[PDB]
Amino acid sequence: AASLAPGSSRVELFKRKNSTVPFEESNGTIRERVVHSFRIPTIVNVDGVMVAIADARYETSFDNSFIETAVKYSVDDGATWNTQIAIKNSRASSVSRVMDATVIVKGNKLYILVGSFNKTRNSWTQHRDGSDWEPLLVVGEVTKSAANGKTTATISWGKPVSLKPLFPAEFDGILTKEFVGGVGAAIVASNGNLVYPVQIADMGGRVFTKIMYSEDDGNTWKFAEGRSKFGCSEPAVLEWEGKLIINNRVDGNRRLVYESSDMGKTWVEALGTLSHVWTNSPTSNQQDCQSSFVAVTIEGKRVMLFTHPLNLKGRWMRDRLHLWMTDNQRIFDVGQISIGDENSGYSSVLYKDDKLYSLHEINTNDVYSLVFVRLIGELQLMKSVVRTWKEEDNHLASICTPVVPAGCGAAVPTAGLVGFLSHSANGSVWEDVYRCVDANVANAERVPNGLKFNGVGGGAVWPVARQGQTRRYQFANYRFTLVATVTIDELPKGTSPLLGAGLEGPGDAKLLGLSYDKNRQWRPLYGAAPASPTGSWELHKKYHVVLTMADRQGSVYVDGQPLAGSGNTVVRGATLPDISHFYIGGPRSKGAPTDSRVTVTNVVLYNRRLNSSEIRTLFLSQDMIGTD
Ligand SMILES: CC(=O)N[C@H]1[C@H]([C@H](O)[C@H](O)CO)OC(C(=O)O)=C[C@@H]1O
Repeated sequence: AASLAPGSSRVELFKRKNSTVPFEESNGTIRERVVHSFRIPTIVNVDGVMVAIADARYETSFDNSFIETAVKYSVDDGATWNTQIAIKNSRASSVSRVMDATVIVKGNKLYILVGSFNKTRNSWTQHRDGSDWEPLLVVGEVTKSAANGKTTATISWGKPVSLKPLFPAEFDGILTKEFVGGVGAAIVASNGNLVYPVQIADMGGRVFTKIMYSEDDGNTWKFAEGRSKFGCSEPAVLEWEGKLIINNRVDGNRRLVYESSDMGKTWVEALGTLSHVWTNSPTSNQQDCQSSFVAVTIEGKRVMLFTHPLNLKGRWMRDRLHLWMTDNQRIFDVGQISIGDENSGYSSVLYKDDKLYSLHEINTNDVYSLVFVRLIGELQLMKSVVRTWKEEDNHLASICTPVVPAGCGAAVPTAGLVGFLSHSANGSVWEDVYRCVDANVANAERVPNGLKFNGVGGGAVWPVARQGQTRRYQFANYRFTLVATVTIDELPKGTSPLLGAGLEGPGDAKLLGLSYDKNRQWRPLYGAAPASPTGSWELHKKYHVVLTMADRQGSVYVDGQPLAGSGNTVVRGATLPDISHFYIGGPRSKGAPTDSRVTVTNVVLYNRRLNSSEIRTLFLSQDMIGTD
């Protein structure tokens, strides 16, 4: 869906220059005051109560203006709401502000962390020092009760506490200036820790992120030792399989994602999963945007939800907010949750009592509202995809493979299984059994579990960099295993392509691949080295092919055994390769008029290098995995 889905709907919950908030004058007096713009949305669930948190930018939408933290809460899933000012600014000047809320929910408590400023008119990373700033922590307590039938709630907000005295003056050399939460919903780890991802500006104005956590419900806080590269900001964190996953805003480049198994002490870039998948615009050289990043359980499966604008317009327009869902292997684009080509921006997502919602910005002429969205259609699609994933994984995991010489052998490998091209194919499309990334086809005829190629450019292109803006197979530049069953149907004139990974760039370069020749020999291709012939094959005979790439090394297996040359380095230097696509057969839209006469079935893709036992299992069970 290229627009908020059929069945879904929204209301303008925080309405620009319309909705009022109970502004408290210096004398305790209270007056309902109109607010120019509502920005920086977060929506969470506290003990069955929806709490929507936001910047109330009273006079203008500008960052350096008079702002307070507004809250709207509901006990009836959005039928009705009450409004509060949860956090007052210092009132030091006409630009005093409390802003950019980051929120953790634990039990009936809300922990809110905001940046507080008194009088500066320029941007926080460019301040001369931290004198105008304070990081404020505020705790809110939700209390329920019920009239005759009807439930009601109140939220009591405490006095802000400055965490500035807890901020180190330096980090491993780095002289600190200010810090603020990463924006949005953060978490309680499974060990009960309060975990805030934060963004830190150093004196020279560099930005980087770290984890600030509490083991005692907010009494004390610690800054973990690890950090992101410089240039990361507005970090969002979630917990996945015993690790923190930190998803960073990165202005002017692709988004960096890190993992930490030790509560932030050590960070490692998520090169084999999520790092660099998402970005700020088609060309990636634009201002980035905040993203929500939340772990949920759908149809019994744990998954991650990620939101971000395509920003086809560029700069801060932030049009076309999308929602993605991933289980750390497959990444599914649920679609566009904003409407048409409206400008959106910062966002929040929440799964509560089996219903999906979003609170996000809409922007016309830099006057901003927050819409509260019921993601009905989206959730239906999501549930269907999750069921597809569980069902195929369980099916493959349940196959009885041959016992090997030492009831069944080891399971058909499913951990790290990203995509699968098998039986379903139609027109110019070879369908991903996992419903995320299809392959594009030309000059093919359907056969059981795959395709037979015949004609110029006969073959399939499984896009990698060619996915474009969002690169869901970006992991392959770091490591992959590509598997397939093949037959060579006709002898080639000289050398013809069968399977591999192509590289972006001039020429027709390959990272790793396999070709075959007129002498009936294999020609494995290892990076840029001369592809010399080895071995022997026979026309028509089915062969199992596996390509593995990890640690910048490449191996090619036929029938479970490595071909000569395997284990060689395929890429040099430290710059990640830039794979354009995986080719199957001899696809082309130009260049040599390649016509590889081969039939390929059951092409499997993993985001790791499979071990030798796993490879043999696949070789032994190849007539068992097809979708039929
Ligand atoms: C404290 C502050 O300025 N926060 C603002 C943030 C920041 O300025 C930028 O990340 C440069 O560091 O930008 C944006 C934004 O719509 O992109 C909204 C935040 O309110």
